[PDB]
Amino acid sequence: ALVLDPTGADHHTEHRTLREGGPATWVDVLGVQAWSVSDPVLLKQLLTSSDVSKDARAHWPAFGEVVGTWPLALWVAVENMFTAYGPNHRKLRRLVAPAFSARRVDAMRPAVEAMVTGLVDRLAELPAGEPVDLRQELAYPLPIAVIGHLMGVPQDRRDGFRALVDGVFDTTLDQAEAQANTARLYEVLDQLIAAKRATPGDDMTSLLIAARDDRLSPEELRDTLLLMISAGYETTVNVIDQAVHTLLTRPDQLALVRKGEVTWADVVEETLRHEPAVKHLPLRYAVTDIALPDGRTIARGEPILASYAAANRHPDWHEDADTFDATRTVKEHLAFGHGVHFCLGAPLARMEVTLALESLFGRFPDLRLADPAEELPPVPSLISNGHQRLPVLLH
Ligand code: HEM
Ligand SMILES: c1ccc(-c2cnc[nH]2)cc1
Repeated sequence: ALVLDPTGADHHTEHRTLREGGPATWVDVLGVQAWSVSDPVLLKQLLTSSDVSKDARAHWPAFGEVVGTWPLALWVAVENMFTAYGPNHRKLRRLVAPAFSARRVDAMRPAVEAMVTGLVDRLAELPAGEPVDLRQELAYPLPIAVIGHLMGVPQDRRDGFRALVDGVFDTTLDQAEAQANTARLYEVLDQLIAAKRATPGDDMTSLLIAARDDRLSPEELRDTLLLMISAGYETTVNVIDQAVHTLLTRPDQLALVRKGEVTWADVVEETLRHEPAVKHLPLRYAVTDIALPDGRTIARGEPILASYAAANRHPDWHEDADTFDATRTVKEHLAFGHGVHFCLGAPLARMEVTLALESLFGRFPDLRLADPAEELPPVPSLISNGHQRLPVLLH
């Protein structure tokens, strides 16, 4: 099996290495072997087939053995829509879906714009001439403010999730370290639940608690909250990171926006295709034997790893796929998945990034990297795709 680098040191080379194996390749993900699939046609078929599942408990025979030794166990051990199959998935997703409907996201625009303006205004107060780490001053705080408002996370409890959600995506942690991070996360989650139970509000956390106190099990409640909070605290940060970094390293693209040839939305869509926030998605399983394009077989019970980043650059899908081009007529990508599990937060994330870009470049037209010659290393993760820091000069 091809061993995927847990430190995510060079994902671009990784894309090529994986695609070198054809539509699918047997790989090793921190000790677990699975079929990495990067052919978008095949991936879309697998993602819409009744023969593929995200329910490890029901469809992965090795689950019982893996759960105690795999550092990424939390990704497949939770009990929420992320690990549900069929009717159970429809049920667990429908409970949260309402908060992310088209009408709801549109209704949140004013609040999100205000949050964006506040963070950008703050940047404007920073000492002129001194470098600013945009990842820490804008990319990270915006998604947190949005999810906090939507989920109803008390202000005094927001910082507590930061290091823990980071741990969820830290694929360099060993089993013991991952287990400790997970325990700490459930602890702050239980505390949040207790606080919201005592003082409910007009938010999703309160609605979920209400559903559990009515069905919804104790595990489904905390695990659904874990999913929603983690999704809001990480991932979007990387899209903002990548979009800004691209515009600062590819001036022609920013000029296209200023000329009115492409929109901020177009830039976000190309960023999602070219440098998606989630490179690989653990994990799926074959409910029955599945034939691969080369005659090989994904045996019943074997894992399937959706390799979205590599797939978004597949040469039969997009021409000159490795080049960032916001003018592309065909903008489809798999950054949010495909099918019933399609990212529930997609519309909100898209709005967050488009608004952030507009406000940021609108306020600082001379924004630029603090040091273009400085190499910005990637976040140490096989899953998350972002820079450890994004040093810029506002004026
Ligand atoms: C507003 C912030 C976000 C929220 C609340 C959110 C929420 C969710 C939820 C609830 C799911 C599970 C859906 C299901 O299994 O039915 C999900 C899945 C997913 N999300 Fe997000 N998400 C957010 C941002 C993002 C971003 C920025 C990306 C990457 C550009 C992303 C990528 C994905 C992917 C790849 C999946 C899995 C698709 C699959 O099942 O293969 N999400 N998200
Ligand atoms: C665990 C599983 C999924 C997620 C996620 C979904 N969308 C963004 N992050 C975060 C933690």
